[PDB]
Amino acid sequence: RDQELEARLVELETRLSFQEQALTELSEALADARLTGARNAELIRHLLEDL
Amino acid sequence: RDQELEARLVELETRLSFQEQALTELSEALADARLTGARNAELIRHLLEDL
Amino acid sequence: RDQELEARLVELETRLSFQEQALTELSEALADARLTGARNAELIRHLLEDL
Repeated sequence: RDQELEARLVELETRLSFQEQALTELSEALADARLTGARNAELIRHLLEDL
Repeated sequence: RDQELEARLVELETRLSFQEQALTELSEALADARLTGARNAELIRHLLEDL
Repeated sequence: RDQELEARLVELETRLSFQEQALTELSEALADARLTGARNAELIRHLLEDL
């Protein structure tokens, strides 16, 4: 009758699944942001020079 | 006497809670960073043009 | 014979460990990205002024 433990496992599994998905999305978005940062930095270095 | 399992559940629950909180904070900070990137890109596109 | 529960715990522990590691790496990378954003913004503010 100790199925309290299994219900909790099911809850943690579910939470963990959402976390995993969130993480993947945050990694993708950050990879893109970092590339934009890198590009911007390089554009700026140039503008600085042409002045 | 197999309460070893429940202690472990409690540990994972706790770990998961900190992860969730961390994720939320990282999402907020990234959303802000991305907007700054977007703004910067647009400012730069202009400077490039006015030169 | 209900060792099904322990195997699941072991799986969640393992998943959680990878998540934790991923999070740490994403936090580091974001901290760096944000600093680059901050720098870029300030470089740009200046260029805007010198024009």
